[PDB]
Amino acid sequence: KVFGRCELAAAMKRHGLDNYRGYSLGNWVCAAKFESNFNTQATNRNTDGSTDYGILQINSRWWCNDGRTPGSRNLCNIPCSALLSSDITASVNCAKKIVSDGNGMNAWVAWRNRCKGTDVQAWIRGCRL
Ligand SMILES: [Cl-]
Ligand SMILES: [Cl-]
Ligand SMILES: [Cl-]
Ligand code: NA
Repeated sequence: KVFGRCELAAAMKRHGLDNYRGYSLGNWVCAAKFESNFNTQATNRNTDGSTDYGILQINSRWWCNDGRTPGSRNLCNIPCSALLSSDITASVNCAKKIVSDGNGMNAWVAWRNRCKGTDVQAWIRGCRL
């Protein structure tokens, strides 16, 4: 599923991401835009052999099991394929564990390089929330 901007904002707010660990909703929408272009089915392979999955590009070396990343830790206790669903619940629940890990949203390289320090409220402007 490819979300619309406001549709994704509303879904993330319903799943408790707005101001989660102090990160306003615009931060999460911005991260999803540049990680996946709002596409729940996005996958990308990393140089170390791990793969990133879903709307927030969660990595198989630490967070989910894809059966082909040796020595991976599966900290969200899910198959990585569950992160590609049109239902974003699994991605949101795992993202909450990632952002609580000590480094905040800096875990998402696209957020650090393209969202951090910008006017992220622009990403929810006009939305009925
Ligand atoms: Cl915001
Ligand atoms: Cl990740
Ligand atoms: Cl933080
Ligand atoms: Na893993």
